[PDB]
Amino acid sequence: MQNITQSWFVQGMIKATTDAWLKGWDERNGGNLTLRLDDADIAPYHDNFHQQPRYIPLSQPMPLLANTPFIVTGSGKFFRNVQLDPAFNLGIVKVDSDGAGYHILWGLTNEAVPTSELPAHFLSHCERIKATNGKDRVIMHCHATNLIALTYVLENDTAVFTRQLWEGSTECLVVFPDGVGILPWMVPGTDAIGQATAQEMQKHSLVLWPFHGVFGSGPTLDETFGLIDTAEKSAQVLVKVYSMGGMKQTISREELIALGKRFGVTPLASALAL
Amino acid sequence: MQNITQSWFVQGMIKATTDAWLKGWDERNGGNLTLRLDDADIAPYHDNFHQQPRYIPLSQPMPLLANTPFIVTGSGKFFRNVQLDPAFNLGIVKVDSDGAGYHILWGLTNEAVPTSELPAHFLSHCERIKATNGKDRVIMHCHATNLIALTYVLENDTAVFTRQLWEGSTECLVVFPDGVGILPWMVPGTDAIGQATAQEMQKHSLVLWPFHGVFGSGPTLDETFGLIDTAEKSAQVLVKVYSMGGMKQTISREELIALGKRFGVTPLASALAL
Amino acid sequence: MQNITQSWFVQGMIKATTDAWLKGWDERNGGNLTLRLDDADIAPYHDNFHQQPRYIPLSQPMPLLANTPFIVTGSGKFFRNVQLDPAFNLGIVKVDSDGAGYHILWGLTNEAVPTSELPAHFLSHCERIKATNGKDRVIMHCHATNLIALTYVLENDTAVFTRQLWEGSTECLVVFPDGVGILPWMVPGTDAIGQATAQEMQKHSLVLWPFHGVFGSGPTLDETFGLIDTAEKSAQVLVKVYSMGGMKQTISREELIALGKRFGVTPLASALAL
Amino acid sequence: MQNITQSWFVQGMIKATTDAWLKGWDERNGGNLTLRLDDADIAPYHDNFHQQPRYIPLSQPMPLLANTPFIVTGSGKFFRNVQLDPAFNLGIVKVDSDGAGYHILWGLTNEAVPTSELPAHFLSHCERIKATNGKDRVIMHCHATNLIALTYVLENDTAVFTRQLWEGSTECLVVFPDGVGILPWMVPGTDAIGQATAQEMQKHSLVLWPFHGVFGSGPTLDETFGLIDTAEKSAQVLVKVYSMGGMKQTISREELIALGKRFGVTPLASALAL
Amino acid sequence: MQNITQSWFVQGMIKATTDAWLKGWDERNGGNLTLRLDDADIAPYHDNFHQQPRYIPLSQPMPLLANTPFIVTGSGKFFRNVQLDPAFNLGIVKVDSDGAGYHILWGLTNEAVPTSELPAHFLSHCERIKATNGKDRVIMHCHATNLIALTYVLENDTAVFTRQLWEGSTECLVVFPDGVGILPWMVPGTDAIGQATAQEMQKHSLVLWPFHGVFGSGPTLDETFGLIDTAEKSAQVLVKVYSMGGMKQTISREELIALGKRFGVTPLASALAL
Amino acid sequence: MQNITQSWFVQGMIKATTDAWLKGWDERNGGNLTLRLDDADIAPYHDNFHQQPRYIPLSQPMPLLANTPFIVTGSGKFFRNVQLDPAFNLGIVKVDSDGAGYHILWGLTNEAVPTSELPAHFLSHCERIKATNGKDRVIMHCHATNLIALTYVLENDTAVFTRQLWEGSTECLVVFPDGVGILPWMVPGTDAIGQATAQEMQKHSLVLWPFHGVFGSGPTLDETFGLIDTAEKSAQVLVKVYSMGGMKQTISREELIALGKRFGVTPLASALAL
Amino acid sequence: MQNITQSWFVQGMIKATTDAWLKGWDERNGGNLTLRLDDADIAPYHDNFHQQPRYIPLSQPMPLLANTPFIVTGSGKFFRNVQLDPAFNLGIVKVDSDGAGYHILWGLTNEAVPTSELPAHFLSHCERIKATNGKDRVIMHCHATNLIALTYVLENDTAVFTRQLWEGSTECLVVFPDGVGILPWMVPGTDAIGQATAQEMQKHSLVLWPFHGVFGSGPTLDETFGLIDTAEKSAQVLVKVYSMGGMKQTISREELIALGKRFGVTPLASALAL
Ligand SMILES: [Fe+3]
Ligand SMILES: [Fe+3]
Ligand SMILES: [Fe+3]
Ligand SMILES: [Fe+3]
Ligand SMILES: [Fe+3]
Ligand SMILES: [Fe+3]
Ligand SMILES: [Fe+3]
Ligand SMILES: [Zn+2]
Ligand SMILES: [Zn+2]
Ligand SMILES: [Zn+2]
Ligand SMILES: [Zn+2]
Ligand SMILES: [Zn+2]
Ligand SMILES: [Zn+2]
Ligand SMILES: [Zn+2]
Repeated sequence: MQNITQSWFVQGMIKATTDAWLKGWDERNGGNLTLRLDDADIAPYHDNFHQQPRYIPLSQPMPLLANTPFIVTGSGKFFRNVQLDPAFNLGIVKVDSDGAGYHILWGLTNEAVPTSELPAHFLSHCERIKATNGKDRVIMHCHATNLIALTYVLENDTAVFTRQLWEGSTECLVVFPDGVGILPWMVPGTDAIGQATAQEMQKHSLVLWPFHGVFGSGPTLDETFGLIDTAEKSAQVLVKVYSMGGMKQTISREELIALGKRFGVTPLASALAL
Repeated sequence: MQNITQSWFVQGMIKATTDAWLKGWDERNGGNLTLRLDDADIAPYHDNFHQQPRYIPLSQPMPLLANTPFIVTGSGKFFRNVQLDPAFNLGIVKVDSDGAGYHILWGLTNEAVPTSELPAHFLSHCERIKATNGKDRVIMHCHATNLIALTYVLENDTAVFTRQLWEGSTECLVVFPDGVGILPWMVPGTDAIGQATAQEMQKHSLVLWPFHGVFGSGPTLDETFGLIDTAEKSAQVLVKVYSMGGMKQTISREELIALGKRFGVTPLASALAL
Repeated sequence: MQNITQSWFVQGMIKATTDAWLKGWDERNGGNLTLRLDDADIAPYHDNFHQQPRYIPLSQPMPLLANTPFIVTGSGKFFRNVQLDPAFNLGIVKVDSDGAGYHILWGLTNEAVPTSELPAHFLSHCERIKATNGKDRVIMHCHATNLIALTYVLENDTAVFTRQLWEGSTECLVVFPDGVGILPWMVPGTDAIGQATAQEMQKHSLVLWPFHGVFGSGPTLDETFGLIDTAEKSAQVLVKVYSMGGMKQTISREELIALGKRFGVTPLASALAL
Repeated sequence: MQNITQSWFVQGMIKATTDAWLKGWDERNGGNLTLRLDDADIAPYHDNFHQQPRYIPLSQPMPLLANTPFIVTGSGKFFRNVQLDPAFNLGIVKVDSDGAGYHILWGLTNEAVPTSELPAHFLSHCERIKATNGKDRVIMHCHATNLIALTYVLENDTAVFTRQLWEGSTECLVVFPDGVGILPWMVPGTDAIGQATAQEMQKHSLVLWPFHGVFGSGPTLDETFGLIDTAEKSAQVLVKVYSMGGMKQTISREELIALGKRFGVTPLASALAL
Repeated sequence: MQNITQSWFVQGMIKATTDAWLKGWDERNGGNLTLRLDDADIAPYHDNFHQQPRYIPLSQPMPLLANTPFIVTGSGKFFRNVQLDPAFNLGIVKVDSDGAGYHILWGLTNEAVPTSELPAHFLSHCERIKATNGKDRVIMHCHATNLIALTYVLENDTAVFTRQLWEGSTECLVVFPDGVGILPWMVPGTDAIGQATAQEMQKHSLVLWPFHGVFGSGPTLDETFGLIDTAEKSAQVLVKVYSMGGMKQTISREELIALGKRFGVTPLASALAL
Repeated sequence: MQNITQSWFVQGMIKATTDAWLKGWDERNGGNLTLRLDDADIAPYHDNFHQQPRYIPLSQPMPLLANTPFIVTGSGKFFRNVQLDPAFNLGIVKVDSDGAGYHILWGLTNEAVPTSELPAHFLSHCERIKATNGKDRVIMHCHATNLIALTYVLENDTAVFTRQLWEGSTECLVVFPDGVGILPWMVPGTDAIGQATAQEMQKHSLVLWPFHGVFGSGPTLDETFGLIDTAEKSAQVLVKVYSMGGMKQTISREELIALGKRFGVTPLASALAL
Repeated sequence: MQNITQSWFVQGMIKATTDAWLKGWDERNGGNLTLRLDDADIAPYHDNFHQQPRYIPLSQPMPLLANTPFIVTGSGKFFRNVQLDPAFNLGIVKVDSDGAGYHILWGLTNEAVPTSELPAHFLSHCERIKATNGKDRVIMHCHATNLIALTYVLENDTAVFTRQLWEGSTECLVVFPDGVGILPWMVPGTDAIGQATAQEMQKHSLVLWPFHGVFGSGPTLDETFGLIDTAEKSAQVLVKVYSMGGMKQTISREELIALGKRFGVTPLASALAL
């Protein structure tokens, strides 16, 4: 059938990129988003897919992702432009039967390498699928401004950074009890940064890249966007607070402890111990 | 009749949540809003309400609210999404004849506990109704950013905080002469925080939760939103001022005194005395 | 998930009713439309359905329709109004496990008998499902104006009426080779008219009710609407032609024969023989 | 409060005039519509009404309409223009305490006689209120094209005209069982035509003015518009039928009888007897 | 200043052409409209006008139109397209100081003869200005469909044609008491047809061109459009009536007489006498 | 005529208030705007004005403003709401023949004192008219955020404040060479603050109220808004600069001198001398 | 043909100015944008261009730009207003056959000097065309806020400023490896600043004007806007960082080196050496 642009998932992709562009998080082509779909999501639209789609092999096969469809932003595409031309800026792809590569069924442009960052996403989808028994479906990278700024002034240490972020808005502890993972700065678009981020994604829905940005995960687009927005709201508040000379008072350790108990979550111990 | 979504009060709910999302005050599901309606408001739409609505008993009955209808945001709902699907994100409810519980007449989703925060709102509506001879109709919680930030650097003291806020924009004294109430940080969603906020609401239209957010009241959605926006505008200005090294000059006590006299309001004495 | 109104099938229902209102075919509450859905269509929206939906038993069970979901216009609803309030004017229903009745999962108003015409539709869906090996999914009734007018002047005879309609636009023969079924006038909303229409639906995708309107079937909303529009376009042309004193020339029998052969359809013999 | 233009009843007025303009029924300033409101409808908008409104006395007081508010089209206003400037083209009025006259609370322009046709409407509202125990609230005049045309060729006789209209679409008998009232042509805007129409309105929801137009009544705007549209749809079909040389077959008397019995209405006897 | 497209008079031009395109009256480039403006209308927009505008001399000077501005449709422009590109399809022009020619201040395209029909319009504006003491400001030509059709079957005689049109809707007599002027068919775009139409415009706001269309005048765009629409509504009704075999009854002479008296107009005697 | 809401000046009022609300400058009812119109602007709309308008006398007559019309925001109105209901939130007024008072011709609500701040505006319009030979037409008050913040940290001295603002963006000197006037804090809405601001307006298009906001003037809405936006852009940059520890380098006096010479303006000497 | 406003390049101009206005970068008339087009871009619209266009000679001819068309913002035009009236605020121009001057084919207003800044743009287009073998087509000036602020606190030295900007977001090095050029403050609109900027444009796509703004270049509007937005995003982050007391850690020299190698760019040596 027609109107694929108005499908729930193309509409959701437009919402999340547009929202992020409006937040100031995705200058130029900075940012990427992919969403894991089910065959039944795309089946009504078969009509629209190439009879002979482009195939791109993967360097490390991912059999966990076999026969799995996704919608994704193209590499080099601007979040700002997605609402204006969804088909030019998004692609629907499907991993083949042994996960040795993927076919581009719909969307995007005719270049060599329209989805350069997709191998890195796939690696992280795998870890998140194992970590959550198949609940996580989204991987989102953006350049969340205050979170970036904090990476120049806070210790680049999971425990220290998580603790400040929890302190900066009450609900953070409940939204990311497992804390934010962190990496040293690394060269973007490399195997190493892909593998290293995926390893952090084993124990974190949210990972910081210092002097660059954030990488997050969730079961739905709303939940992923809302995770990033919550930590970035904290960061925004902390930037103000530090800029005014630092905390005179804050949430105390035993207050953070009682928060986790009431909401039934177990907070990252290292961050609590501070 | 049909078009309930276009009714004055569903349209007002969409306006206030949308406005607050755009201000940056309601990340994720952070925020709640309820508005007290009259039977005549909803009577034309009876057509649309469940013949057998869900009933939720209250832990402490509220006979002052007997047979009273309200429109409300669901728990877990995102302010951002209200404009996109008013019926999914809002509910119309009605307190039964002895105020022992409430029925969900319209809207929201099918979960256990679609309106978790409504008991706390009701407690505060009661106090505001007594405090204003029935003029206040709205209770609004949001995460007003600069007000949050100030809770890490200013003394958490009604008099001190009120005085800075009055100084930060001229008209604040006239808009909230009774000052802002404050509480210690407390675990959200608990009886204690509900009761404690309601007790502050006896003498304040506006109450701060440190490291979390604000809770405000008013006769209309515009007036409530406009109360919060005014104090948050002050806070925004103060964040700048403190960040530049503090006040070199400001509104003086006897200037604040003359302001209250000209506009016919009596300002919180403790705040004036500073 | 939210945005059920923007789902492909609610959007399709709005398109088809709106289009028909604009054609002049559905004055007041004249007209009905139902579309057979699959479980996977509505599964993403489960969120929105009543935990305790209304049950309406059927007078004659239909086990062929067991566990089958549909979207439908309410009885008494105006096609014109569907675009303005989809949820008030449409309902999603699901036939129970032995086809003894149906539950209203979503939409419509709180009256006794919100879907009076649904038993008649179901009977015809059954015949169309058997007749097409499960391809037909839509049943649509509207008051197609020129087709109505022709029922006062043409012989109320399948063969005669089909032949004029084929002659009135070239492509009609290919679109409905099996011809239009016809009934004597009967009292609307009765078992008899329901059963009699369903019996015509055994051999026809399109059935005339003299002095009243048309009843049609198809695999998609577009195809059903387009079937009715094609026969009503023919009728419109014939009204003009008869009004100008009748045909001086027309499509000849052996031309209609060659048409069926080229397009690979076998035309109703009785209509060809004229 | 503000947004009176978006109130349910101003929105309904815009819908009904716009719909009628699109049907081709209201050239120039041809047509008028008034809707009886309740005090509670306009009470939220008091804010917007003149402190010293214009008063227009009535020639014959109507105490049945005492203290009753209405929304109305201005005299000389074009249906086409209502959607473009609701406030210029509509007025809200209120009949005083002994029904000796009315005040214009809102809308319309500053001329002498902005609502020339309102006395005639009021007379008919009175009869319809008595005739329906207060259910009818709308009086609508438009120049329904095919109904006008039929007044040059059919006998200007209630029984004869009603019978043709019933025959021209099946559901007409059920929608107006009491038939259409008719008057001789009379000079428009006169007491006589006002009184004479009101007298027909004692026993008819729908009244024909030969060579001019129709005058109808109903409990809601949708129901009134839908009554006129149904009879005008019949007329449209009959114009076609007569233009093709007349009925070869039609609905028979005993078929019309069975229709009234099944739907529980008693049809105008004189029309049945034909 | 900017936004000239949103000025009242460009907006009015878009409304009237668009409305006429939707009525079916202006296929292709069939139709023309010009509106006489005042200097104060265009003065705020001076900003937008060519410093060196194109000058087109007139064959017969019109000193009555000296220094007078107008907005106009270009020759060869499609009514349908005006809403899509007002500036391409409309022009603002101004007659020079002794009425020997006109300058194109704004709009239209760069061809030889962008306003071919403007001399003919000007001649008719002159007569209408003299005839109405300066009240008429619009000249509008369109191909009103039923009025065209009637020119093949009715006597091409002012009195006969006026009388049928008055009979075809009650209010026609009041809207055009002076009747419709008529001409023999003539070759379009010629001096003769221009002069002959202007001479009819001495005593008529509305003039028929047989087998072609209508030419009308009024003080405002609404009033002119509404004059044409009223006579074309009559014609539409008469086409139906004649098509059904002619009038069985109609408005009688003494009824038409009483109509003119009540509304204070003196009807064309020749038409009354029939 | 109708469509007054779409007139150039109501549209301009909506643009300027909406723009200012979006900038964050007009919380609640904070802000006021008035624009001086000409009789010819409102003359086409006479149709819409009260036959008996409300009269409000002035305490000090202003014969310079005799017979002068203005469009204005109501007191207590929210800038945010103007786009939603222009007529509720704006008023058109006209000063009587000896400038002893004004009549409200259109718009606003029915209270005592719908335009409380208009006397103060009028006083300043007078001074600006004398100061610019009748070129200035707008007076605008808003709570420009960074300009407010700077009033707590910079010396409240015309010369010092002007100099920083010139330094903070290159073009400021050219946009306001005469500098910004300043007052001590004063109680708002008083004669004294009205008179004192008007006296500053003798030599300044822009005046600061410490701890409150700004008051500016210009020949058009765009030019006034653009003056305030330019100084507030400077302030925004300075807030950043001061917050980072102050200027390391800046525009030098002799650079500011050369700027004024090149653009042909004479800069406030006191500010240059610093 | 018509619809020139909807052409790809007028639509692109509206997008880029509107986006920049929304970013807060173009107060009042601050900013300019020009885009080099090809003859084939404008050829379909020839229809719309003046038969006798205004000619403006250049002071220094530019034969490299001979016969070259451009679309441009007018001098004195507000970025904010472009979306509201593209034709008033943009112009299409074409350089004559020996590059001695240019003709204004379309758009803009009738003043002396509608494009004051175009000579300066042309000089820079020339250098960018030589520098990139004809790939660059855009020159854009705006007042990027955080970049302006940084010019008061950072050393005004290409190497130092480039290095901070690279450090402030990872991808900056890849987006502008050649670094940002800088000039001393100079008087705007002068030959000297025009020539000096063009000389920087020999080796830089991006040039800072201290205390004023930025001047950038690119092959497309998106790429140019995205270059400025990227450096301004860095600046925004640095303002925060410096405001919080400076970097505790950052991207290291050998990390910046490895970045350039991986992406295949050679970074400005002077900036690397720091
Ligand atoms: Fe970790
Ligand atoms: Fe207190
Ligand atoms: Fe058959
Ligand atoms: Fe009767
Ligand atoms: Fe004549
Ligand atoms: Fe001064
Ligand atoms: Fe350089
Ligand atoms: Zn990145
Ligand atoms: Zn909260
Ligand atoms: Zn039917
Ligand atoms: Zn009428
Ligand atoms: Zn013509
Ligand atoms: Zn103020
Ligand atoms: Zn500049």
